[PDB]
Amino acid sequence: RDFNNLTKGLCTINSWHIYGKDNAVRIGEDSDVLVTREPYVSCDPDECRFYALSQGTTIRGKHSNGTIHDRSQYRALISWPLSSPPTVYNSRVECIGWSSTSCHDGKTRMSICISGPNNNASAVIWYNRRPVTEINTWARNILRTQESECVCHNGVCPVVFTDGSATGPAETRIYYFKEGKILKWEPLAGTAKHIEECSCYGERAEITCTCKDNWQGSNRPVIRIDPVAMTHTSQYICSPVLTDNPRPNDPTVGKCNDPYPGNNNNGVKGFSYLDGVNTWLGRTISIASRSGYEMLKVPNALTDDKSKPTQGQTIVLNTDWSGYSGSFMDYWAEGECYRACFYVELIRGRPKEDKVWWTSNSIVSMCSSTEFLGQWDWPDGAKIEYFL
Amino acid sequence: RDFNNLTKGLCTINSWHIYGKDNAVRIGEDSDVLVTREPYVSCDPDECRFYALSQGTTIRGKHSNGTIHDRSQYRALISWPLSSPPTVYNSRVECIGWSSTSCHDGKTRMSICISGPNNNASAVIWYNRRPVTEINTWARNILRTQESECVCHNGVCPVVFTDGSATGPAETRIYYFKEGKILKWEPLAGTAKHIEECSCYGERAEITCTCKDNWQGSNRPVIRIDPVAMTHTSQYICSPVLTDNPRPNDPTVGKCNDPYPGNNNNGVKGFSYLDGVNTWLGRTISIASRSGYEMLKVPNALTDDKSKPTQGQTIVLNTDWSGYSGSFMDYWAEGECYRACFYVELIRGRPKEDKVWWTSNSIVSMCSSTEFLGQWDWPDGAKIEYFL
Amino acid sequence: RDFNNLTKGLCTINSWHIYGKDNAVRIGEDSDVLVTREPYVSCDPDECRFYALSQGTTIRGKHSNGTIHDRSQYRALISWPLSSPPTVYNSRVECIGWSSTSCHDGKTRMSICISGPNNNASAVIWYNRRPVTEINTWARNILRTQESECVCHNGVCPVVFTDGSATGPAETRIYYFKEGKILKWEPLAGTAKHIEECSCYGERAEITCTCKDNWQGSNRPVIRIDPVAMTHTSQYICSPVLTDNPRPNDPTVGKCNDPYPGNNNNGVKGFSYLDGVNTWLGRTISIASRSGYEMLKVPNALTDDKSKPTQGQTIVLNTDWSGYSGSFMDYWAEGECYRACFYVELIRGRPKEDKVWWTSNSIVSMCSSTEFLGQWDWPDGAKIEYFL
Amino acid sequence: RDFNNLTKGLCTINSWHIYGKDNAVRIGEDSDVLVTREPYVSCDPDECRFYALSQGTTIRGKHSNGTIHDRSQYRALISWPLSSPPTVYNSRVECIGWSSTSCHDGKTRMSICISGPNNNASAVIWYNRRPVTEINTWARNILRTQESECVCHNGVCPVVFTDGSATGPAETRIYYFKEGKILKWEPLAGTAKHIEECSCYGERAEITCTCKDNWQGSNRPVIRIDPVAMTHTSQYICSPVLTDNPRPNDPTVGKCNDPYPGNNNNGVKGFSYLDGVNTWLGRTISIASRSGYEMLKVPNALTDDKSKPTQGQTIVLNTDWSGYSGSFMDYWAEGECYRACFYVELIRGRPKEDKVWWTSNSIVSMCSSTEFLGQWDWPDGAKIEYFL
Ligand SMILES: *[C@@H]1O[C@H](CO)[C@@H](O[C@@H]2O[C@H](CO)[C@@H](O[C@@H]3O[C@H](CO[C@H]4O[C@H](CO)[C@@H](O)[C@H](O)[C@@H]4O)[C@@H](O)[C@H](O[C@H]4O[C@H](CO)[C@@H](O)[C@H](O)[C@@H]4O[C@H]4O[C@H](CO)[C@@H](O)[C@H](O)[C@@H]4O[C@H]4O[C@H](CO)[C@@H](O)[C@H](O)[C@@H]4O)[C@@H]3O)[C@H](O)[C@H]2NC(C)=O)[C@H](O)[C@H]1NC(C)=O
Ligand SMILES: *[C@@H]1O[C@H](CO)[C@@H](O[C@@H]2O[C@H](CO)[C@@H](O[C@@H]3O[C@H](CO[C@H]4O[C@H](CO)[C@@H](O)[C@H](O)[C@@H]4O)[C@@H](O)[C@H](O[C@H]4O[C@H](CO)[C@@H](O)[C@H](O)[C@@H]4O[C@H]4O[C@H](CO)[C@@H](O)[C@H](O)[C@@H]4O[C@H]4O[C@H](CO)[C@@H](O)[C@H](O)[C@@H]4O)[C@@H]3O)[C@H](O)[C@H]2NC(C)=O)[C@H](O)[C@H]1NC(C)=O
Ligand SMILES: *[C@@H]1O[C@H](CO)[C@@H](O[C@@H]2O[C@H](CO)[C@@H](O[C@@H]3O[C@H](CO[C@H]4O[C@H](CO)[C@@H](O)[C@H](O)[C@@H]4O)[C@@H](O)[C@H](O[C@H]4O[C@H](CO)[C@@H](O)[C@H](O)[C@@H]4O[C@H]4O[C@H](CO)[C@@H](O)[C@H](O)[C@@H]4O[C@H]4O[C@H](CO)[C@@H](O)[C@H](O)[C@@H]4O)[C@@H]3O)[C@H](O)[C@H]2NC(C)=O)[C@H](O)[C@H]1NC(C)=O
Ligand SMILES: *[C@@H]1O[C@H](CO)[C@@H](O[C@@H]2O[C@H](CO)[C@@H](O[C@@H]3O[C@H](CO[C@H]4O[C@H](CO)[C@@H](O)[C@H](O)[C@@H]4O)[C@@H](O)[C@H](O[C@H]4O[C@H](CO)[C@@H](O)[C@H](O)[C@@H]4O[C@H]4O[C@H](CO)[C@@H](O)[C@H](O)[C@@H]4O[C@H]4O[C@H](CO)[C@@H](O)[C@H](O)[C@@H]4O)[C@@H]3O)[C@H](O)[C@H]2NC(C)=O)[C@H](O)[C@H]1NC(C)=O
Ligand SMILES: CC(=O)N[C@H]1[C@H]([C@H](O)[C@H](O)CO)O[C@@](O)(C(=O)O)C[C@@H]1O
Ligand SMILES: CC(=O)N[C@H]1[C@H]([C@H](O)[C@H](O)CO)O[C@@](O)(C(=O)O)C[C@@H]1O
Ligand SMILES: CC(=O)N[C@H]1[C@H]([C@H](O)[C@H](O)CO)O[C@@](O)(C(=O)O)C[C@@H]1O
Ligand SMILES: CC(=O)N[C@H]1[C@H]([C@H](O)[C@H](O)CO)O[C@@](O)(C(=O)O)C[C@@H]1O
Ligand SMILES: CC(=O)N[C@H]1[C@H]([C@H](O)[C@H](O)CO)O[C@@](O)(C(=O)O)C[C@@H]1O
Ligand SMILES: CC(=O)N[C@H]1[C@H]([C@H](O)[C@H](O)CO)O[C@@](O)(C(=O)O)C[C@@H]1O
Ligand SMILES: CC(=O)N[C@H]1[C@H]([C@H](O)[C@H](O)CO)O[C@@](O)(C(=O)O)C[C@@H]1O
Ligand SMILES: [Ca+2]
Ligand SMILES: [Ca+2]
Ligand SMILES: [Ca+2]
Ligand SMILES: [Ca+2]
Ligand SMILES: [Ca+2]
Repeated sequence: RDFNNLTKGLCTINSWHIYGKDNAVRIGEDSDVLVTREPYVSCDPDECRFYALSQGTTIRGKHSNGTIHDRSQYRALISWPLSSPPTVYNSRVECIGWSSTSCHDGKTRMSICISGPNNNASAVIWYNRRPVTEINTWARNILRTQESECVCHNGVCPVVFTDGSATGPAETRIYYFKEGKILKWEPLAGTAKHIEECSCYGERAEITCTCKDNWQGSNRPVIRIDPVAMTHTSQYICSPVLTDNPRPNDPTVGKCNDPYPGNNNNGVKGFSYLDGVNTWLGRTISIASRSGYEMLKVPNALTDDKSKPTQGQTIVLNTDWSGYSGSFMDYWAEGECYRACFYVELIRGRPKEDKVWWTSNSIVSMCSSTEFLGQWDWPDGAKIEYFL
Repeated sequence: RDFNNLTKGLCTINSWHIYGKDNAVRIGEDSDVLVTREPYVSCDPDECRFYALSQGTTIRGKHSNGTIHDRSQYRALISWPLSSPPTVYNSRVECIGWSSTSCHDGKTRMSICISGPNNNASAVIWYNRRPVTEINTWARNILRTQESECVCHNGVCPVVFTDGSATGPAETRIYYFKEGKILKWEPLAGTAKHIEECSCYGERAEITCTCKDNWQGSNRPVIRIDPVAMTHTSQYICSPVLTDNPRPNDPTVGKCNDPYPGNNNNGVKGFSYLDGVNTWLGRTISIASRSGYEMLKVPNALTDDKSKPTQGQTIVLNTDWSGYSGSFMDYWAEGECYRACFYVELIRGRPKEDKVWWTSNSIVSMCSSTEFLGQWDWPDGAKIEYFL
Repeated sequence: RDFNNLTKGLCTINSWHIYGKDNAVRIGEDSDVLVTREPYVSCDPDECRFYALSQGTTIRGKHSNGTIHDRSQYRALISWPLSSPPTVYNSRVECIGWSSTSCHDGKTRMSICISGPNNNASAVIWYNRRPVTEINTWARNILRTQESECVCHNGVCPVVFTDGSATGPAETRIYYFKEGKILKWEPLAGTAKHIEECSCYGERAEITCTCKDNWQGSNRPVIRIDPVAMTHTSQYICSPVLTDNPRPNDPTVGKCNDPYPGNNNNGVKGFSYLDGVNTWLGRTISIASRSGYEMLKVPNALTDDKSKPTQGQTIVLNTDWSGYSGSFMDYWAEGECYRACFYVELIRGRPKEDKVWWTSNSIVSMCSSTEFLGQWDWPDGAKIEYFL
Repeated sequence: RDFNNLTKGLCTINSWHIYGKDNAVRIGEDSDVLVTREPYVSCDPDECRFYALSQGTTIRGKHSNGTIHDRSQYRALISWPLSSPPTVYNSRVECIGWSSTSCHDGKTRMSICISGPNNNASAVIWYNRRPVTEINTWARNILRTQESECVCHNGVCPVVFTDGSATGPAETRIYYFKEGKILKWEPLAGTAKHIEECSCYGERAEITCTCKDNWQGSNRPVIRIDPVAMTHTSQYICSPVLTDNPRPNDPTVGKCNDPYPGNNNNGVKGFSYLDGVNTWLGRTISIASRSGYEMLKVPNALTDDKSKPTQGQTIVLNTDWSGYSGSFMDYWAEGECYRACFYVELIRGRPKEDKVWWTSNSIVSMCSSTEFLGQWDWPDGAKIEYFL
């Protein structure tokens, strides 16, 4: 109809209720489910759907051997109905590639997929299900993007890309698209020293992205964007409650403008909702691997370098595998506020469960409640032994 | 369009004709059919569909082992086209949980799913396919609901929940929702001593629910609701024709305001159509197990404590497995009256057929005819031996 | 929109072109295809679809054992997209039963399914996907109907039913339905001595049905209906070119008002287009079994007792299995005339191919061309050996 | 809405970006994917889809044995969502036959399928999903058509057919259809000596077809059509950069009006975009077999007999199997120009990979970019060993 505008503020998050779960690996043990990783959730004005990067093979299929690899000519961004598994028969390909983002602007959807060899990748920006714009690699070192939805405001949908090293400074750019066309792009500015896989959400005409500093930071970099002025800033979450993985143990004081040290060249896509006292951080329970998942209310995490938790909720037990996590919200829901939501990728297979030759995942996702709801833990649920 | 209003009375029930049957277990022996239980049927203004609680695995899948259990993080309310089986590819997830209800108000649908551990469950009420309201467990003992459709009148859709003991008094509440929002809730009132899994239908601005007294009653409790005044009453079906299971043999006089004794802490979801002489009771043929199924015309069953059958119809032979049963009607059908319908869950597998490690079911459903139609029996139809 | 009226005459049939073929048995050797028999084709104003009676099991499924039987509680009328196979995932159940008919009146569709034991069957007439009317068996001996589409004119859709003996006189009735409601019914009149499984088509406000005299006739009975006056007549195809099966060899003179003798208590559903010189007869090539299929132009077959062929077209070689055949036309096609179409059921399995324990079929269908097209033969195409 | 008119010129082709890829053979190793060959892509005003000729069997199905053969009664033109594989459950049959073409005129789609024995084939032209016209074989020797989309202008959609020898002069005709009806047909004129399987595209009210001279030419014949005057001409691509296969090595001077000699009675469907300096040629890398694939910018290829490459892009490595290739464009995309696109059939199985008894393929397709994008190679991706 008309372009959506971020006119609401976030609803108060007093807990998280269950939103969607596809049990993909369980069901896929005996049905035609595509192998995936790097999933997310994204809404249209009339429907919310699960997204991910297919590996172009079923889990039980012999071609599942080797799916631990991240980039191949057989991956594609696919979307499918909420809480269903990604099957060969119900999955809709948005675009071909090994890194992606997607978001609805209120009128139609924009999806971006990057493909190519490491030194010659290119992104093709689709809008209304047609290719419109293409962008060639600028640093010739794995052009890559969000792996979760972008956010739009009055037709302007900013997207964060990174090209260059994963273990040293790289070239991050913020592109501002409108109807699949480039209105403007900036180089990364601010104090964030390395940016990868940003998780974004918007409220009151401002887009907040919680990303990952793969190079040095165990605290997360944050990019805040003004989609009207088409400008941005960057810093790190000040809080001592560190949210990357692997990471060192929590200190008592964090860092606001530098990576918090202790772990180099590694990390996991994550997210956060930074809204003063209504601030919640997501993170794996384990400091060593993508194991477990919890949400922690850390008032003023973004700006208070001594902020510690005041409430929390376990999403996945530390005895269960987790993975990537990101933000999304239904901007077309009724009501006076935007209800914060997120998903957790539940990785199964390699490298942690190597008795199988594949790597895939399932999705669990929650949204906020103003009530103080009881908690449950939500594991993938599959028995690897069955696949043997 | 506009909210539906219960303006018609029930059609005269002179017999029951076949409405839908999915033959899920038969077909699922060699195709991707989800394991389910707790099914029901519910209509939208333009389509009627089968509903049930998936177990998050196919019947032939190895994860089917253990599906006798009622609550896990892998269940979800799914709906699928009428008389089709619940397949991985055609099933639509309404919400995640292990207990549910759902109904269309004329404009859009409201679905409710409860999930959680036993001592910390929570219900999330979805409307127009979006989460709108959440309710935390109030007795910390398996918050649970209908397991069949709710009914709406002018936007108001009452739902019956129970939290607390299954073998002693519990806390039953009647919530009145409008557009997924809580307008009001009452504690159970009346003479019913325990309420679980209510089967409801509406006619002439009144909603009648035939539930189950798991604690002591072999006769069924009945809750009648006025969705305008948003008030209700409760009592038991007076009739000596006892309809729970297991149950003692039929007496010659029943009980109107107390559970009819003889069987404690057990039962099965059931239903009835209470409409003076146009009254029909459904029940298993066996008094010991969920075996067989029949419909009995028992004039004035609700208010006559000596009422006995005047006509009847066998639905399932006593040599075939049955299970839960509930009411639904197509409130958007043409004509001057509402045609009473019901479904019977045909349970296969554990605990009765333990040569297999799973428990699932198929659905058979009928609606009333003003004709006096010949009868057939409708079994599940699957041979367990094939699954061995 | 508005009810369709049969205002056109038939197009000149100079040959038959290929219309649809699903290759169901071939494909079903390795995919989830439902076992069927008694198929047909029927159009809506915006789409034409394949129909048949499912057996409630896949072909490869173990429950396929025993599908040679005609009536069970596991059958249902299902429809699916043109030329696709009937799969568990794309098949839409119209109604539950073991004998059926269906037709679109221009506004919406009416489907009829009969179910029950032999001595207590009942038909339930659905309209706009809702049950509207029910008719109980009147002779208590396998109430049965067309097994192909009915035809409508100004909302009136006549249907032919038979109840009683298959090897002696029976009670055939012609029901005239409008919006699923019975406007009137007549007993069979005319000279036809036994009627079963009528194949109908309409043109210029008249409906012609070519049926089967199971009792004594090797020539086909024909019922012509006036859907305005709601009256009909009956006789046999006069032609010596006999079209039932099994049958005696062709004589030089046929019978207009009596069954042509030589074969008792047997036959196959068939059809014809009776339009003066533009008359075409369909029949198996074999006089002994449902083997092969051909179309023969027999000018004035209906009224000329010495009429013999003037042109012809082989549809299926005598070295391939055939089966039932019936008429349908797209009454919503563009142009000045109705293009005659028909389908042939290609039966595979029992009783002829008994190395397998099942019986199913595929569908091949053609429509007329005003050109004189070259011919091909269209077999099922499956190798039974693969199923062993 | 209104008939589409070719009012735009082609966009400048500076490179090719990835558009769609279905990975059909990989996925089909463990899922219900139909065996195909002769694929293409074609757009409607609201969606672009993959097309191909099914073999009427799954790849893993036993009936896949023998699919190396080109014509059988089990083939059909099927279409399915872009970048999905052709599965039994998501494939839509357009028409039955072993040679086809299809195109949307802006209002609705016209699809053509030819079926029959070699000496008696016939084409049936469908429009708006209904059969409208039929054309009988005129030379009684494998009536055949494009195997890629046709193009329309103001309701007029020209199609190129060939009937007669594959190794000597044949009878090629250009039919001009409007709403499935024949407006006019011409015999082939110009200097092309043999025409088969034309790949067409339209721009500025002119349709260009790059076909194949199976008899003698290693350079490609080109037919240019004026869909208003309904007239055409023909010649060969002048360029020494030969694009058929097998073929001799490239000379330094080509032929404009005669087949370039060196290879008789063989070839592969191919295409080109002839637009002055904005000219690009597609061809297999190997001169001996359907191996590899590349795009070469050959300015003025059509008219310059010494034209050689000025830029290029590898699509498939010479160490990977390729096959047919053809043109299509989204005539309903936004913007001021038509973006050239093409697909490459990636053949797997027989005759090159004979350890399996089947022959099928997957599809890879690209479209032009005005950017100079980095290149990747796009193989089928399946391991034949897995099918053993
Ligand atoms: C039914 O449902 C309800 C609703 O969910 C249940 O009630 C909930 O229960 C939760 C568990 O108790 C509770 O969550 C906790 O909240 C704490 C905050 O509240 C407390 O402190 C505040 C502030 O003073 C008080 O106001 C309040 O009254 C409480 O006393 C959090 O602090 C908890 O998180 C910390 O503990 C968990 C383990 O339990 C860690 O996994 C988590 O990471 C936190 O601790 C680590 O991090 C901090 C910060 O740096 C460190 O200080 C600390 O030592 C830990 O550090 C180590 O571990 C991390 C992680 O592995 C590692 O990285 C680091 O290096 C160190 O190794 C927790 O979130 C809910 O708030 C509460 N909800 C409500 C509404 O009440 C109820 O129990 C259920 N009922 C039943 C019957 O089961
Ligand atoms: C073709 O189709 C038609 C249409 O369906 C067929 O006709 C139908 O046939 C049905 C079977 O006969 C018939 O159903 C019965 O109706 C009885 C009522 O009618 C009779 O009584 C009235 C009232 O006086 C008369 O007016 C009327 O003329 C009849 O005489 C019911 O009473 C029957 O139900 C009871 O029996 C069945 C077993 O047959 C039990 O399963 C059922 O539970 C009922 O009996 C139990 O319950 C009562 C009440 O408390 C007890 O008194 C009794 O002893 C039984 O109790 C034991 O069993 C229960 C259940 O297991 C247990 O819990 C308890 O503790 C005890 O152990 C029955 O419903 C249809 O009405 C009739 N329909 C029509 C339209 O005519 C026709 O036959 C078919 N044709 C062919 C050729 O097959
Ligand atoms: C390319 O395509 C074209 C287009 O299809 C091909 O041309 C077609 O070829 C067809 C086969 O020749 C042909 O079909 C035949 O038409 C005959 C009628 O035409 C002839 O007679 C008329 C009338 O005098 C002449 O005007 C005309 O010029 C012809 O001479 C039919 O009579 C044929 O049917 C009979 O034969 C077939 C076997 O071939 C039987 O299966 C069929 O049942 C008919 O014969 C039985 O029935 C009659 C009637 O009672 C009996 O008299 C007769 O003895 C047979 O009876 C026995 O068999 C039956 C059936 O099993 C059994 O029940 C009975 O008891 C007995 O046992 C046939 O239909 C097309 O018309 C023709 N089309 C066109 C447009 O030309 C062309 O050849 C192809 N090209 C190539 C290169 O292949
Ligand atoms: C990241 O991405 C970018 C973007 O893609 C990469 O850059 C691209 O790199 C491509 C490969 O180098 C390049 O493609 C080539 O373009 C050549 C034309 O450019 C050159 O010449 C022009 C004209 O003078 C100059 O202006 C320009 O500066 C260049 O110098 C083509 O000529 C190339 O094609 C020929 O070679 C390939 C093998 O490499 C053959 O397969 C192809 O068929 C061509 O050669 C055959 O055909 C010709 C013509 O008849 C014969 O003369 C020749 O001998 C060959 O003939 C034999 O082989 C054929 C085929 O098998 C057979 O039939 C015949 O009988 C003989 O046996 C080639 O197309 C892109 O243009 C370039 N793109 C851009 C934008 O720069 C970049 O490298 C990537 N980065 C990294 C780090 O990898
Ligand atoms: C799913 C799981 O087993 N997680 C466990 C992980 C992994 O075993 C290792 O991190 C793999 O290296 O290790 C822990 O010690 C941890 O990190 O807290 C315990 C946790 O329960
Ligand atoms: C929420 C829940 O667990 N419901 C379960 C109920 C309760 O156990 C009883 O109502 C006792 O409260 O009964 C079942 O076990 C049963 O009888 O088949 C199935 C059902 O899933
Ligand atoms: C499907 C079935 O076999 N049902 C039978 C059941 C079960 O065997 C037991 O109730 C299981 O405990 O038992 C009966 O004695 C009964 O209750 O009337 C007979 C009935 O035919
Ligand atoms: C209702 C019914 O059973 N119809 C069956 C009829 C009747 O048996 C005959 O018409 C005798 O009346 O014929 C079949 O057996 C047959 O010949 O293939 C199939 C069909 O299903
Ligand atoms: C498919 C097939 O094999 N059909 C053959 C049939 C059957 O073998 C028997 O009729 C079965 O009884 O028999 C014929 O003699 C015939 O009737 O004309 C030859 C025909 O080719
Ligand atoms: C109608 C038809 O059979 N077309 C076939 C053509 C013809 O054989 C050649 O064009 C010679 O005319 O070529 C193929 O065999 C091929 O080369 O892969 C495939 C295709 O199906
Ligand atoms: C996929 C593949 O293996 N292609 C190879 C082909 C085939 O082996 C033969 O052409 C089959 O005859 O042969 C080459 O010599 C060539 O033609 O350039 C090398 C190329 O790498
Ligand atoms: Ca399978
Ligand atoms: Ca890091
Ligand atoms: Ca009880
Ligand atoms: Ca007969
Ligand atoms: Ca050639």
